[PDB]
Amino acid sequence: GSRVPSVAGLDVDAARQRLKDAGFQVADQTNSVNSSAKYGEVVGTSPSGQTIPGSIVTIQISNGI
Repeated sequence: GSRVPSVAGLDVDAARQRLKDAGFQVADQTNSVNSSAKYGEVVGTSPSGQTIPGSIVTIQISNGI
């Protein structure tokens, strides 16, 4: 089922649990970017909305604190 859940604004730990719930996988390499948001919050990810399982999904957060 190609339909990745939206975790934007949530925590990484939560976004990781969602993927596993949909039968998705989590990548080990992560990217952090500076912004006016709270570090640890997922604001940028590889997949968008509906994504098909089989590729690499990287979770990126915005560090502002």
